[PDB]
Amino acid sequence: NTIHEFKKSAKTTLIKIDPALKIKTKKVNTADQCANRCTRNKGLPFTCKAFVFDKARKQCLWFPFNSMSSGVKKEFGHEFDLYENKDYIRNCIIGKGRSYKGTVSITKSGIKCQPWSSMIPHEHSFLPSSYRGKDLQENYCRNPRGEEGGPWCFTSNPEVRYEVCDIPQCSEV
Amino acid sequence: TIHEFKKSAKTTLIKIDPALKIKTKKVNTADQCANRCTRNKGLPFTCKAFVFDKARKQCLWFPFNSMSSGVKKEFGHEFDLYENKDYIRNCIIGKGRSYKGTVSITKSGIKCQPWSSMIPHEHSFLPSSYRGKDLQENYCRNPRGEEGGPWCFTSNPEVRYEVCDIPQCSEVE
Ligand SMILES: O=C(O)CCc1ccco1
Repeated sequence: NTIHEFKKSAKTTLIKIDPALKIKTKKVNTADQCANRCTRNKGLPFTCKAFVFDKARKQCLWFPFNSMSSGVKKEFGHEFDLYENKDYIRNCIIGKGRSYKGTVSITKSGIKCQPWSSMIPHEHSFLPSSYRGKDLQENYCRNPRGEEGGPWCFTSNPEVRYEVCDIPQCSEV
Repeated sequence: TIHEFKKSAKTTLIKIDPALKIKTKKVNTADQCANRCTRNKGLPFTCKAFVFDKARKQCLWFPFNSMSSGVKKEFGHEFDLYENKDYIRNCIIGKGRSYKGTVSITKSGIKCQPWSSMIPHEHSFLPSSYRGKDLQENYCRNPRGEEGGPWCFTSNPEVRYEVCDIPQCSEVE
């Protein structure tokens, strides 16, 4: 059961635009069945980088791309959940990491991040809707304004309003 | 939980920067170390790796891994090193000579052949004669810095070798 290993985006699927890209679909019972086949890469003529579970049609859609891939777009739908394989979500930062989309959710001193959608412990104005494109989802370390410190978060410790996270540069020699 | 880590048998790490934090505890199994590291509970830092001492049954949790500056990889028969995948660079620089991630699937979705195995394909890419290149398990690797990036011998007898589909670090925003 490998589903908990993916980054989940609720109410989202992906569409191709460029009809050149390949997909694979199958009717199943549950979303974990999609996860298992993606993780194992069993019976897919490509590298599985993401999948969608359609809760209304009971279908897996397996993709050789993710939401960051050229020539693919997100589409809204209540019936869809998107699961992106973390092996294909860049886990290091470029520059100040304005574009960081990874799932690290703990600060440098080991404090669990507060969710962006929460005002507890800390009241703030970094609402997800105010920062579209910046993926202020769950409690992930982010740098929505591109400040010099790198990705950071409001902290779950009431005594520490915010702290930077410890995410490595992709390349610094 | 332990499967969100890359395992290196008979290996531990030693810090040469005395300021770097460490935490240890007597435990029962390596699984219990993985748990605490993943949940990051009671650790005053970001857990990036841990070692399990099988002789003393002790966890050693680290805010660093084998790619961090200020730490050394050392042989020890009683140690196993477990590195958190969120902190092993999952994109390619240049031709991917330094790629150490755990992707083991080719571009066309074929499971890689283990480097130590000679079935179905016979080869001279022996681990011992390629020290430093991390030719362990069936991971996509680029030991000679060849054009297409990391690749592997394939588990399909009709495809000797194929590149994998590991993105360049420059591919995305
Ligand atoms: O404390 C706040 O609401 C500002 C958030 C922040 C922390 C670091 C840079 O900006």
